[PDB]
Amino acid sequence: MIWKRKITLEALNAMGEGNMVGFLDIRFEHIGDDTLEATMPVDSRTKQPFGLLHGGASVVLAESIGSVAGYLCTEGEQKVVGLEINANHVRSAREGRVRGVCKPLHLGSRHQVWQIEIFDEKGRLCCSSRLTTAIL
Amino acid sequence: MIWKRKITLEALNAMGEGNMVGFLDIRFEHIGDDTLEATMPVDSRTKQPFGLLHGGASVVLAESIGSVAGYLCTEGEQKVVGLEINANHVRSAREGRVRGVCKPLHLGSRHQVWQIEIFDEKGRLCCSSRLTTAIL
Ligand SMILES: CC(C)(COP(=O)(O)OP(=O)(O)OC[C@H]1O[C@@H](n2cnc3c(N)ncnc32)[C@H](O)[C@@H]1OP(=O)(O)O)[C@@H](O)C(=O)NCCC(=O)NCCSCC(=O)c1ccccc1
Ligand SMILES: CC(C)(COP(=O)(O)OP(=O)(O)OC[C@H]1O[C@@H](n2cnc3c(N)ncnc32)[C@H](O)[C@@H]1OP(=O)(O)O)[C@@H](O)C(=O)NCCC(=O)NCCSCC(=O)c1ccccc1
Repeated sequence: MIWKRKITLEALNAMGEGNMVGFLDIRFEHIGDDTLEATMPVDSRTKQPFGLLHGGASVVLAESIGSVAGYLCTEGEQKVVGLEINANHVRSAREGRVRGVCKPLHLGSRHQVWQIEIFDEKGRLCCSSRLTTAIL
Repeated sequence: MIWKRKITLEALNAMGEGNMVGFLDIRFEHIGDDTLEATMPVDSRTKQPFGLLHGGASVVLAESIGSVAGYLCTEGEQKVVGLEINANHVRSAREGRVRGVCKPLHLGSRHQVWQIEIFDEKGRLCCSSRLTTAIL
């Protein structure tokens, strides 16, 4: 396992309460040995004015999963913040929930790089994102 | 002026009602002859679990301002969608509202590139973002 912190899904989902993660109903659904996965609804809270998933909402999902995964790969009072993030919106979404899957590209002593792919309910890729974190 | 559509600030702000823009109290505040500006609160809707503005929330603001400016530089039934986005989180925001200022880097026939800088209430740069759009 890449993780250094041991956390439960329930405890992970409690982290979002009362901040942006909870307000968008981002739910962590699986902690793998080297992956982290969360879903997010496509509705009035996450759509742009023309009925599509907001490109920024996909990025909120990516930065949420990658930063939390980043945090879980540190120990003690180390913190992890997003330093640079980028994304390509390859397909639009309109309804249902999208699913983000995050895996590590680099786990360094001072920086990390995460890949997050976001899929719709038919399993089609909608967003491909890379997040670089700084360990403080 | 770079705009091809004539829209009022009130009409711009009406676009966000019932979607993510309205949900987050993103408010368009100024249309320049070649800049667009909007603000966004740093609060429970936009913070990450450790009290900072969520890096994804900055990107929601950037993609919101950039995509609308992009749309205003097209005409009739032309649509504008975000294609690629990247952002540098150079300083944390913690309170008040942040202000995004959007300027064109490239305005093309089938694509645009927008620069959006996001400042805190003390005028310090917190996020610097670039959005690439596709015109459909
Ligand atoms: C350091 C990065 C960026 C972040 O991860 P991180 O968490 O921060 O650090 P890591 O723990 O993962 O350890 C990584 C390595 O860094 C070293 N080190 C760490 N801290 C220090 C330190 N305080 N002091 C000294 N060394 C330090 C380690 O010893 C380790 O070394 P090694 O590899 O020999 O075992 C890491 O991802 C990286 O090296 N990316 C490749 C960058 C690249 O090749 N870019 C392209 C080329 S440069 C641009 C260009 O083209 C150019 C053109 C013209 C002119 C000029 C330039
Ligand atoms: C500290 C960074 C990363 C590097 O700084 P740098 O390269 O050296 O550049 P500067 O020298 O200009 O420093 C600038 C200011 O930072 C201060 N400072 C320096 N070191 C520390 C420190 N150890 N502690 C505290 N402050 C420190 C400096 O003193 C200076 O302050 P000042 O001038 O007033 O005295 C800086 O770029 C930054 O904070 N970016 C924002 C990251 C961000 O908010 N991402 C989004 C949120 S996290 C992801 C997320 O959404 C998420 C979601 C779900 C779950 C979890 C998460």
